[PDB]
Amino acid sequence: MNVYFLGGGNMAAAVAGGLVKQGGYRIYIANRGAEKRERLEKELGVETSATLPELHSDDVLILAVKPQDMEAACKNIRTNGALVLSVAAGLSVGTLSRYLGGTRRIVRVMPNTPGKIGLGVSGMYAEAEVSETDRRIADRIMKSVGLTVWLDDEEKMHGITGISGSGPAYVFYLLDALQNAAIRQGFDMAEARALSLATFKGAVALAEQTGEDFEKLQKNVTSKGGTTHEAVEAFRRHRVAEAISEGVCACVRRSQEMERQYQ
Amino acid sequence: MNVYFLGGGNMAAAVAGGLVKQGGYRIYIANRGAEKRERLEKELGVETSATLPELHSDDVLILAVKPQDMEAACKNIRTNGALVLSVAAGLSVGTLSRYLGGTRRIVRVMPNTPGKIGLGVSGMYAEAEVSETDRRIADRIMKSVGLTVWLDDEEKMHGITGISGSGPAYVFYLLDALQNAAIRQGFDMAEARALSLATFKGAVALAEQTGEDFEKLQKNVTSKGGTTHEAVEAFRRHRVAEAISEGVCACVRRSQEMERQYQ
Ligand SMILES: NC(=O)c1ccc[n+]([C@@H]2O[C@H](COP(=O)([O-])OP(=O)(O)OC[C@H]3O[C@@H](n4cnc5c(N)ncnc54)[C@H](OP(=O)(O)O)[C@@H]3O)[C@@H](O)[C@H]2O)c1
Ligand SMILES: NC(=O)c1ccc[n+]([C@@H]2O[C@H](COP(=O)([O-])OP(=O)(O)OC[C@H]3O[C@@H](n4cnc5c(N)ncnc54)[C@H](OP(=O)(O)O)[C@@H]3O)[C@@H](O)[C@H]2O)c1
Repeated sequence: MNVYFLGGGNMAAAVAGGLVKQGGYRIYIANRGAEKRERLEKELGVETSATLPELHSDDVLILAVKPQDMEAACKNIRTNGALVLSVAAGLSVGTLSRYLGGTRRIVRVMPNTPGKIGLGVSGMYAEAEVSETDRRIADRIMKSVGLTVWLDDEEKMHGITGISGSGPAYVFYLLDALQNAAIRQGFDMAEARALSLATFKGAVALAEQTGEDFEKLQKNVTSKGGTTHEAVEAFRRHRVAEAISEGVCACVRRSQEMERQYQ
Repeated sequence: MNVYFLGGGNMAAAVAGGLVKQGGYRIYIANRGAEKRERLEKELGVETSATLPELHSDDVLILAVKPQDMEAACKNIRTNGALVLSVAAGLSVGTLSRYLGGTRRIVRVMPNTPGKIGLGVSGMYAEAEVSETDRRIADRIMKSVGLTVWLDDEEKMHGITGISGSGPAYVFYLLDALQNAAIRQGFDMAEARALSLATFKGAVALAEQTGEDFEKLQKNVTSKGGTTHEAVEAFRRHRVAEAISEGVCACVRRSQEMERQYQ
């Protein structure tokens, strides 16, 4: 089964690479610039081209261009009833339908950048008119790069952005936060980075393996009048977790704003 | 080579389990309570006992009882010049020396709880009088459970506590913070937990694999006027990273306080 990508950038290359490891797809990437077709061909060994070939109802098309270039990109594309996925932000299924001239055979994806390493999380959404078999085809495609999470309401696609879409940046911010607290305690940049990385990696593996509630895990290791308690009381006083929720709201507000730009 | 543990609790059981996987040590755990000797013997298959046997200069002794019970535990122990490690908090090498009646053959360890799963970080400290070969013996012991970091100054053992010692609790707190922001966005408890876990696990793997600066990684994925930028501007306004450094200071202050209790 053919999987065409419209757009040869990072997300396209993550999912294409994903599909190559999975096996049994024919990958093909339309991308206007030669430079980056050169890379894909050398690294993944996928076919590429400046334009798409004729599509058929038995193909998949993955739309992977930046949102603002999407209407132009889709302008003269004839899907011929192919299954369409899109990974572009802020472009609703109805907007996508318009762009492509009426087809409803569309699944939306909100992936994130650890998918580049097979650790992604992809929010997924399809209207009711989209068959279960098409959902399953889309779902196995996005599972080549990580976790899928299907949503009932297209609106929750903003929640995904707020949590898993932009969340890796929050984690980088918090890694850096801990690295910097380590430098303040007298560690050189090398130790402070290693400390912070290993701290996060090991706490996260513990949470994963136990499946215990995050809060239950925090409390299990915060005896009253002890060192951990002093730190987490400071976190609480400065409303750290709350500010995290505020940041998420500001992110989801802005995703909502941005989406009104094209519908 | 024999490795005796004084204390059969969680840290003792983590490092013993570590040593079993490594291979080639004879593990033996003194622990007064039967109940928990029963576990260790069934799970790890290590010898245990209520008391220690006669020790020799060719043994290792790992001191692993709670700090306040340590002076009593060591009261009638004769190390006979055995290499001693201690994983107890807030008990300096000099204090340990007193406790054991003058020996200087001591390496201090500040481990953390992901060592339970081979993902630990252990701060390490020895006085100058402690030979390189003894440091290396201690260092291979603590490497059975994760990363080691050797320090020049015993004082930095408080910095380790502040960063890697208590840090897993901070990560649980921040996992929960993100989980809660997800619930506020309309996800059920199951999705919110999975979202948050996978977000942290995948960002951390990305940071690890790239080795790129945490801040450089955050900025790489925070285009101006975009969704991520709104969130991280909120984080900055509420001084999240700073409060993290404050929490670390409060933790390290308290570790310092607690250590004055026994010297
Ligand atoms: N980071 C995330 O959370 C994540 C999640 C969800 C969605 N996304 C989405 O991923 C998409 C791209 O992101 P990216 O980081 O991968 O950006 P990118 O590297 O710039 O990829 C976009 C590519 O589209 C190509 N393109 C534009 N018009 C074309 C045309 N009509 N024919 C063939 N190719 C064309 C461009 O290639 P040329 O150089 O030849 O012009 C460009 O390289 C966006 O829609 C974004 O919303 C990212
Ligand atoms: N979480 C961390 O960051 C980490 C890091 C560094 C250090 N530590 C240290 O780890 C040590 C123990 O922590 P834990 O969580 O493992 O506590 P724990 O489960 O209570 O282990 C302590 C054990 O010592 C035993 N014990 C006391 N007196 C004894 C005696 N003299 N003879 C034989 N056994 C005796 C007790 O066994 P009984 O039931 O028989 O009395 C008890 O189970 C502490 O010193 C702490 O400072 C933890």
